[PDB]
Amino acid sequence: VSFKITLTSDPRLPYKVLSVPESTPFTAVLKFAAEEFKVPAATSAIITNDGIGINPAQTAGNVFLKHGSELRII
Repeated sequence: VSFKITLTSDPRLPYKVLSVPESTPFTAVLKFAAEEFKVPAATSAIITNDGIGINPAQTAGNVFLKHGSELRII
């Protein structure tokens, strides 16, 4: 599965596209995205477009199924 993750704290709203196995934990996606954007992995969070936090203790496939592939990192 491909996630498009947008960093909102940079006003240009850069995004990265990440390819992740469905059964990989979403914790890994949060970590990778944080690394890609050079933001601290331990304080960062992935949210929906309404600002709701995604609990990363679930598979990437589950997150895609429930909330789609376009998310934001804060």
